[PDB]
Amino acid sequence: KKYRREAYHRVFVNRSLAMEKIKCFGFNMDYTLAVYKSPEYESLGFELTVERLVSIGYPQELLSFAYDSTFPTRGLVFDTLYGNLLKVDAYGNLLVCAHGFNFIRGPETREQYPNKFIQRDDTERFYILNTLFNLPETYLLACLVDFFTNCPRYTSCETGFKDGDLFMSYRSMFQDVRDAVDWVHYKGSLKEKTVENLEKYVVKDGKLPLLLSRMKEVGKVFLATNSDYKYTDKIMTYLFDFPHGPKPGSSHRPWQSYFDLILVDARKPLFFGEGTVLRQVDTKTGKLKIGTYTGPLQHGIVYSGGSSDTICDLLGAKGKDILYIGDHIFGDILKSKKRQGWRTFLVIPELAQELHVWTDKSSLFEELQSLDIFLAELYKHLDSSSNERPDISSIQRRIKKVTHDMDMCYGMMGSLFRSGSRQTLFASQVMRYADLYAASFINLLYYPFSYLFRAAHVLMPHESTVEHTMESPLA
Amino acid sequence: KKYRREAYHRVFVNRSLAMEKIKCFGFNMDYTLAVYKSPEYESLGFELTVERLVSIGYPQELLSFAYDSTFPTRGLVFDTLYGNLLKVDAYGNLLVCAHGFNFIRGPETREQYPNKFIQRDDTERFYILNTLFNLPETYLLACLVDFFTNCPRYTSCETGFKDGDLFMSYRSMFQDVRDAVDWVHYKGSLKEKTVENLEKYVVKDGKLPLLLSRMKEVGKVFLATNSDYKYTDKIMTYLFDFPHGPKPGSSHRPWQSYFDLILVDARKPLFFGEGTVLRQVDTKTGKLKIGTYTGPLQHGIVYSGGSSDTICDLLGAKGKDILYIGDHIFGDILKSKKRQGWRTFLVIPELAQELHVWTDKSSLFEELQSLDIFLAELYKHLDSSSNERPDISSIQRRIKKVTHDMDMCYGMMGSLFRSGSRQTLFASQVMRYADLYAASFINLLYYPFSYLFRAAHVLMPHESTVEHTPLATR
Amino acid sequence: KKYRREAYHRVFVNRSLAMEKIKCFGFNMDYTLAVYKSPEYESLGFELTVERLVSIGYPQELLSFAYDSTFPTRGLVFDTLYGNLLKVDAYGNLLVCAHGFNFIRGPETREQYPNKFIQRDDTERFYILNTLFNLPETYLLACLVDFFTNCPRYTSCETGFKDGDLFMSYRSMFQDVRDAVDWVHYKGSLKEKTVENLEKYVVKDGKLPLLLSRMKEVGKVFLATNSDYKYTDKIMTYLFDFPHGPKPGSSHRPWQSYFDLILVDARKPLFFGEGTVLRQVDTKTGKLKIGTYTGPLQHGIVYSGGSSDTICDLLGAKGKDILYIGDHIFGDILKSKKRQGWRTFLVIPELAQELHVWTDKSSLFEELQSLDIFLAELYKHLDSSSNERPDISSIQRRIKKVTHDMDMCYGMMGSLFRSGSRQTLFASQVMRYADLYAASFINLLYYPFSYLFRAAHVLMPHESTVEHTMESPLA
Amino acid sequence: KKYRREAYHRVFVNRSLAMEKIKCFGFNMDYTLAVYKSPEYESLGFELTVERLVSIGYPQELLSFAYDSTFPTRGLVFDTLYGNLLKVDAYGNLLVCAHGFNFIRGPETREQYPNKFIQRDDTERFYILNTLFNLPETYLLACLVDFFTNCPRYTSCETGFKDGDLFMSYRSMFQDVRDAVDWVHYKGSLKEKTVENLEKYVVKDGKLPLLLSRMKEVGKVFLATNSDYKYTDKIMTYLFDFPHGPKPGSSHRPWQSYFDLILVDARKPLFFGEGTVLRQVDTKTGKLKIGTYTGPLQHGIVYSGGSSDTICDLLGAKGKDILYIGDHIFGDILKSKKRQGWRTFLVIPELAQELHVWTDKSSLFEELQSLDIFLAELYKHLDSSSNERPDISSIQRRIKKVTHDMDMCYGMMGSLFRSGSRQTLFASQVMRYADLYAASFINLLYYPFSYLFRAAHVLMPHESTVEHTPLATR
Ligand SMILES: [Mg+2]
Ligand SMILES: [Mg+2]
Ligand SMILES: [Mg+2]
Ligand SMILES: [Mg+2]
Repeated sequence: KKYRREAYHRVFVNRSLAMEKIKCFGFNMDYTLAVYKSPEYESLGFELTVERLVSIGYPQELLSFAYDSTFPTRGLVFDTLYGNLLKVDAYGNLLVCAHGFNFIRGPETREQYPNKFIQRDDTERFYILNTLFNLPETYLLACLVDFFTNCPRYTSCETGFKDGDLFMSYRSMFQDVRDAVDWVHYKGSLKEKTVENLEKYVVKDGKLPLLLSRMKEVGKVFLATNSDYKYTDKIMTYLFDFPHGPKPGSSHRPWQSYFDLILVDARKPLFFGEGTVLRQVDTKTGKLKIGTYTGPLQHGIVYSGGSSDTICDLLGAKGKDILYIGDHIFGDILKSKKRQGWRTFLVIPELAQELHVWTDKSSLFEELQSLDIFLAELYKHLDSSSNERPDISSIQRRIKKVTHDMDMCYGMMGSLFRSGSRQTLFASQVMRYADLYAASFINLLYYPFSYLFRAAHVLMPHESTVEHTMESPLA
Repeated sequence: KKYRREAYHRVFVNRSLAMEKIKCFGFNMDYTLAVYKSPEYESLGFELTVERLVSIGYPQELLSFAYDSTFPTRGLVFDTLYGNLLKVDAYGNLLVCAHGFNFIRGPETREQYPNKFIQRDDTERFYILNTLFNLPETYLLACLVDFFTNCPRYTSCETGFKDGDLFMSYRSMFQDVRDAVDWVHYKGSLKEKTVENLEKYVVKDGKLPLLLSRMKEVGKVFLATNSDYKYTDKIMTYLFDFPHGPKPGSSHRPWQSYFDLILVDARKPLFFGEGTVLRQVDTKTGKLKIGTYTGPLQHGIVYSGGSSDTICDLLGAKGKDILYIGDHIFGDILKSKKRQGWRTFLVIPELAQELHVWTDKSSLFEELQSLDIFLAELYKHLDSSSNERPDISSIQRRIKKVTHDMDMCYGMMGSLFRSGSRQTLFASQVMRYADLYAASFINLLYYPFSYLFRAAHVLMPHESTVEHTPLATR
Repeated sequence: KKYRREAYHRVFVNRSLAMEKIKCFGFNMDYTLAVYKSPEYESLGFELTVERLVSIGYPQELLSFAYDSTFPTRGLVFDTLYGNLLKVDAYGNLLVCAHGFNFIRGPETREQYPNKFIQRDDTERFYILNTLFNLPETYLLACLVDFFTNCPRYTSCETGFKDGDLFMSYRSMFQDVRDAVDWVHYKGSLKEKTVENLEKYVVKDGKLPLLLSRMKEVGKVFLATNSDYKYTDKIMTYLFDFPHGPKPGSSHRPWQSYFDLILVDARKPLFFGEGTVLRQVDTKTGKLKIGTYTGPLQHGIVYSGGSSDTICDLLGAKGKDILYIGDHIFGDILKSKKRQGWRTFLVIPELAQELHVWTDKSSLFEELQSLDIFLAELYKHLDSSSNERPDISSIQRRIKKVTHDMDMCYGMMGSLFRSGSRQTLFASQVMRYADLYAASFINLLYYPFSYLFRAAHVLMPHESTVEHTMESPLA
Repeated sequence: KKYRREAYHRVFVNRSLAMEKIKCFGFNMDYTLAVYKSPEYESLGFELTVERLVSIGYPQELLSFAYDSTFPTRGLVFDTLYGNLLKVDAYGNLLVCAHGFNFIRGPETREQYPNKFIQRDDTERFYILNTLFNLPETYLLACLVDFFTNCPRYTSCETGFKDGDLFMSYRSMFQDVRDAVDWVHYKGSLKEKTVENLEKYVVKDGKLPLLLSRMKEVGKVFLATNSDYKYTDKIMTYLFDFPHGPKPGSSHRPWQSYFDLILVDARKPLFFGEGTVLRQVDTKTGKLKIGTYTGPLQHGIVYSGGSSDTICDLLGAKGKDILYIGDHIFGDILKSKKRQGWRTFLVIPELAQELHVWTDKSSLFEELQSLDIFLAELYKHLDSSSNERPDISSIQRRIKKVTHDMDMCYGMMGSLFRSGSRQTLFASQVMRYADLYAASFINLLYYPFSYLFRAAHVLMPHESTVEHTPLATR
């Protein structure tokens, strides 16, 4: 039995990585350093989207919607043609299909998805609700479908609803939701009401300055956020407001002092390709300077826009010397660039409450391995030369009821990573994108900066189920 | 603790499937029912390929190439620009790079692959050697690159070789190979020289009729082959040449009696699309009837062309009622069609010899496992508080040396499924396409037709490494 | 001698077009139906951009800039690396190169453009000021380069200016201008001050309702603008405010009655590809309805967003039955679409004042054809067997001075279509994009709707200079 | 009213150029100094190409193809997907579409080209037959398409032809043609069979030495050829075989005496890039010296490889001081390099025979011109006020019939420069690349080296159709 950190502190390794060769730690801000509290933050976002939808003309019944965190799972696929929330596997196959709040079973899925299959490439048809900000709109969409479906004033249709002489399609409707969320995030009052009560909305943890401290003793540390500087200063100042610096008794110091480079208005994902013009920010006003200091790496400066390359020049680093910590899954379309890629630490908040299910619901996992063992015993001496057709309909039904019992410990749309046997599309892009992942980057605090992160083998069927311990010539 | 059949007998399960709901069993012919022997069939293909390249104008020194089955591994990617054979992962990442027979260590790869990544979505540059018929040209490609790179009279360049004034691009060369193979399969003598010594080139097992007789007992059985009839009828005849039928003591019967439906000239994968026009075959002349028997089905008939939907109408079955046994992996583009798709049994010959390494080298698997444990012990009481660098350099080189030895027990280009901690593009295409897999379809013989095939869970780093026993919690 | 309409009324034909086969006339609004008066509109745009640049920190001397229409020619290329306005030919060759207000001659161009050549594909380096709205920023850029170049406070550099410890590059500076223009057009007060005094800014012509009238007697007529509906209603109402309808004595009627389809918020050029969702507009509020009427072509409706295809369905038309009148040159990247392309009428306002030069400055054209004739006479009997090297330096100098005398009748950056011998890049895309062109679409008023628009041959050197009236076997 | 030389003697001017500033004259060899005779050299190439395709495996009926110089026109685009030869305009637009020898009228083109447009920026689909060496395969391509489409034993498809079971894509076929040509030029017998009857295949004119002797008098003259030396030295020798030197009565002298610099094996267009390594050639053995004479220049030397910049250093001249005479059009990608580029003289053989139509068919040009006038008269007093449809249908069909007759005076695929009111992709590539053009470089003989070459204005619809005599004015 090999030693492993306690489960809640671990950094999970998809591809091996020698920490010693890391010269730079980069940081996302939103949902990486600034972990927005849950359900509270989603409920805020949700409410501001409903109100904005009502002001543009939506029916007042929407004001009755209250966000329910137990419904959405991140990563779902909205089908703007059929108004369905879909949980797909890595290869496009349906796992969960719910219309509004109505969960469709296998046989009925074949009416609209005759081969239980969607074409995820059809960017026109489907929208992947991949991001922690997409959480409220995921519930909102089910709500609106559930509402209009059950409200007498409207007639339900394959692709939407009839409202007298009018027709709101699930696709027209989805765009309203999408635009409203954009409006809430940009011209709206989300960042306003967030800053006006940070205790309510943003987690504060005092190990965060400690961790960034030791990072800077052994490497360079930078920040590259998409939010403007006025919003960053407010959120970063609160994350560092303690009556002491990194360790207690020591003097507090500004948050800018924990970074060798600070960049705002990055404009990710375009940041990683050509970029934008590299600007510098007057920190007094939070407004761009007209000129821009170009030269060596001196501090006090806050850069705006730019590109991933620009960061690499200023820090004096090759790509693979940069570990980049964040909450987003940047597509494999930037990996193509002949530039050296950044290493990756992906933050997946869900991980915490799912590692809980995994350790506290062990009774259900055991009941599954029992029926599985028992089922293999009923066939132990059966082959193609066997008449016998055992009765396994009730034990097949029990396996059906216990995985669903297990599926529901995660939420109404199940685990983020799997549904029963199959891995979800989301876990597929986690494995493709992320060298390292965990629930918070703060888990880096429990590993020496000399650590060797040796990845685990993702075993194939013939690899997990046969141990290392005359043949037909067809083999 | 649970029961599993002998490792070499097992059908391995990717997605679950209940056999009692299987009503039709369909069969590929080449490399499925007719397992071609190895290395002999590769060598014959390789030698007819080289003859053809020499017939076209290539230097005589090629006649001295002989196949070496220990080099090639299925699934490699030839970079026509820089003339390399690559082993890529599922997401485009270089695992192994060899120019000719010269293996390129990580640092060097950064010259041509600065980011150790290829856009496998670039068919004008890369050609994925996916098929069992691609092993010879995988090696032939490496032979030629090594030859033209070490032959005194040719000069090496980034993208090909100078023959004096004249310049041959690895891409131009690859087309010559790629067409020479096409020629050997389609216009040359391969199919001909195979029939004339079938006992050298084709495996024969009496378990095959036995297994197909028990299928016809509980369902309909069909054959959907890309080969023509003159060839199919020769190869199948041999496969059924025993002085007895299915069980021993029993009168032998014709191979055609084992299939409720026989279709040749399928033009798969166009078969699964619009297809071609359904044609009936004159069993005698080995050629086409002017008409076709549409409507109902009756035995004695041999179809040509058609589509996968034609088979579903004639067999009277829905898509998921069909289990299709074969050796090719048809991409995800044929699933999209609003038809109900077939359940799949993929045949992976390599599996037999790869299941030997996994069991007969349990000494390297256990050495690596001990090295990992010892590594965990050296960092047990370390965190970001401590700033000590334990010396892992000895441990590390030993790891890299044992996994390369484990890698070489598979062959010169590693295991068909993985290279180290990383899965190949092949393995990922296998788990995308295949419901069930095994070294031969014959393994179905060891299972009842009432069997419940329950998928193996493909665990994640945070599921395989943790027991069931506020910046994160939000 | 063939008959031709008087020069100011003509529609110029690049590719032949049978008007009889046109079932639909489509319309741009901004700078097509709403011709913004010049210099007045450019001066407005220019002033609002300067003020916005000053509020973000530009030096107050800018408030002294006054727009001068005699400087810019549409279609120039800004080089964000060297801060130069460039007038290029179809193939990338320099014609005019001015830095600020300083016009560089041949030999000095080879310092920065050693082969008198730019790579127009380098979208990062160069910006093509192709559009009638880009006019103010074209002068503004020369101004800012001229300013900072000559102001003691700044030091001039190859790629910008030093301002103490700072460095404003011509590329950083260009982005400020570009963003400011965007700001003026969108969140700014351009559309506000335009609507608040339409007599000042938008031409009113009473033949415009007459022309749209006869169009609708013989075909369907539609409008597809990028401006929102509140702005369209204001501009279209003024264009149609006369105390009478199409012909005088007749009753005035609304502008919406001149159209079979009205579409706003098109989002060209994306309009011509996949598009956006097709919405419908509540004309009372100028705000989108929640649902959208789908069905046959009934009137009173005003559609929003959509796609070129959507228009084709509703009008019942194939692509080549649609003549589309506008002021923009849509790239050849939408021509690719397997969709049938629209026919094109390109509006080029400049055409009016340039056809003026062509007819009023005939004395200069004649002086050129004289020196040209005279020059060919000095060589009449000269061949490779000739010692004689005539003296043509003063007549070469006169040709240099008269084309420049001619070049300047167009403006400080010369004609829009040519500079001396060479055609400009702009005329190249005019010929590629436009089936028909003229100074206003209103010239359609002088052609019957049965007219055959037979295009003119663009003659090659060996075609214009040899008439229809023993050889070396090398030919 | 102004003076112009005889139409067949003229250098035509695209951009202006003053000859007295020309210090170096450079020469291409094949199709420039060595004008290959027509149709004979096309036929020889065509026949060796077909022999090679039959040697490889193509049906014997090909041996009955014979070249027809009246079909092909340079600049056509072969669509490998649908097997068509296309004549496109400058912006990608179909002017003429022929499948085999079947010409496709507008309406039919809309099946395969719904928008009568091709993305010529798609080299995997289209191949632009730009060069004088491409005429044979232009016709060969059409021959094969027509053959396989009308041969009883082959079946036609959208994208190729079935040979029974086996399927050949027009794209696969095109590679066979394209390489068979490559073979004939590079490994076969073309260069060989040309030397053995030079008086059949290569034009000879005594004006050539005369013209090159007057260049060496007022500037430096060099030769930069892609051919090797054994070939260049054979072809040039013949070009200078007269019982006298430049003027008559004067001692003949060697061809090498006419060039201050001779460079073979140029590998143009890589020549204009980084290039290859500069090599000296042993004049005797026809092979390479182990060294190279770097530094200064002296006569007697023959260079190999190098780059365009090497020539500028050795000749001691800047780019715009060089006028480069040749028959190829090197794309806009070589101009971008921050070097000073060469002034260009493009040689367009076709020009001679096309300047005959323009002058000897002045009857159709005048009929069309009258039809246009009459058309203008029928709409003179019409505006959008009048709603009368005059009958133009008679006039219109006559126009379409006379321009097709004017089109056919050029050949079966129209004029090399235009089709009707529209310029070809060829013409636009000519006015992009070429400073001066003419049917042969020989025409320079008819001009002083002090001459001012003044560009012809390429007028626009609003410049050619209007004399110098408020919705628009803003
Ligand atoms: Mg984020
Ligand atoms: Mg097969
Ligand atoms: Mg406009
Ligand atoms: Mg040549």
